[PDB]
Amino acid sequence: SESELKHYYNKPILERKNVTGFKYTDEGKHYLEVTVGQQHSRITLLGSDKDKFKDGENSNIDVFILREGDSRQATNYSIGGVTKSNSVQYIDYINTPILEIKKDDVLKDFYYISKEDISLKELDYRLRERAIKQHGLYSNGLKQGQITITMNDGTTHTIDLSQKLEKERMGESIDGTKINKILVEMK
Repeated sequence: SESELKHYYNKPILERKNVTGFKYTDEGKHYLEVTVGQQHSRITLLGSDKDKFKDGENSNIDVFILREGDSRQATNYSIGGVTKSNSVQYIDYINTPILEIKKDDVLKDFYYISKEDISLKELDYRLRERAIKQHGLYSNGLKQGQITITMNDGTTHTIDLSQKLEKERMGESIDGTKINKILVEMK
């Protein structure tokens, strides 16, 4: 649905880097607790992201939190969006791949990478944020389309815009230094 999709991607984001999270298991479910400042949060680990991190304390990790439900409880319940912070300190962006936004009618620009390890959850969200804010995505019936992220080795990561990023993928991450270009087509 247009409004239910525009609603989801208009939700605020809690993004913090260089934090510490505690991983554990509860009933076959794997979680990662993260408490930054006063906001307490529990991240759900699925498919991929669950094995990437070890049980117990995990230091030097970055977090991209988005509350799934609409319930107004204090704690944040998010899925995926956990990556490893950069191995070194960069004072500038690491990579600035080309970003095309075709409402097919093309607009040139770049996507600014500040992370070695970036989760699909972040890209998916940040790209659609831009599409909605400035190109009327999920407004006036404009709901179809596809995101194509091309790497230096030629592999591509495709994300259908007619639906929310499938959960099992929110935990995946890609080498932010190898991203060649990003294409956002709406139709």
